[PDB]
Amino acid sequence: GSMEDYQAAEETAFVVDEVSNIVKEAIESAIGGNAYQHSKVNQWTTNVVEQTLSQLTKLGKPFKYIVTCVIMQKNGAGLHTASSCFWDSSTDGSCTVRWENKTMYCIVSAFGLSIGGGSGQSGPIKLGMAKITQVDFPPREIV
Amino acid sequence: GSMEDYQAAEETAFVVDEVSNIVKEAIESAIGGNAYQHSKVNQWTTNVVEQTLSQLTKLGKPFKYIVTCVIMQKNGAGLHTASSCFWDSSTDGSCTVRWENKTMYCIVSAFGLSIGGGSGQSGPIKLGMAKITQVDFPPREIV
Repeated sequence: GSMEDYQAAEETAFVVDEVSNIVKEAIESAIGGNAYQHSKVNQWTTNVVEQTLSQLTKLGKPFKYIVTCVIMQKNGAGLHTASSCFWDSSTDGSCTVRWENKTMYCIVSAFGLSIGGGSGQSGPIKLGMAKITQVDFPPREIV
Repeated sequence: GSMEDYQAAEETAFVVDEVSNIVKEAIESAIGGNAYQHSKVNQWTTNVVEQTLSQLTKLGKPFKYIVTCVIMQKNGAGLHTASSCFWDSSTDGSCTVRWENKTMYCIVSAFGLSIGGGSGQSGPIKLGMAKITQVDFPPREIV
């Protein structure tokens, strides 16, 4: 088809290295330098991404974003998650943020599916392949 | 843009009601009518979707499909999962498959992001909105 009739601007396209910082500046803004807390990270990773993931979509281009987040407990309660996702850097848009606590684990992951050619990053490019991403936190082992 | 210069065929486009059956015909093919088992469902939901999700992608159109699967245990081990996905039927492509066992839980979910106009389903259309989808299987309650 005649996609060549139009184009897209690389100056309005976002980058993974930017999105990976938008989450920190938004979390630390929500914290405001308050007292050191553990279970607060659970309400922060949810409350932040709630507006932040919406905001960074606007700092980039309009496309299908998604996120998934997994709140485990080191107290004794974990499971087998299997994620048929793929890592991409120059190929496509993907990002992720990992915030561990004293006895809790709060890990959020993001996939920004973009086919419009939004590229031009400052960092080096890396050729390779991607495969299935399983994630299992075993709370114990077999005796 | 000049997208109107080309088109897409609705006769090659898949439907959610079809994909929702491709999983059963593939699972029961892998079972072959063998002895009744519990932990087998875990190897079946993984092994099937491994080739089946690849196959139904070919029975439809070439696009970015993803799946996520969450294997819990009713023995005492569950967690807080939070999925910023959305349900769609006529708007976009989404499907999901739920296989519970005696003491185990095996739930797989799928998102088939398709903007090419692949529609024309046999079932009725339903207008509405979609929101954030949390998944929490509490193994106990607070005393």
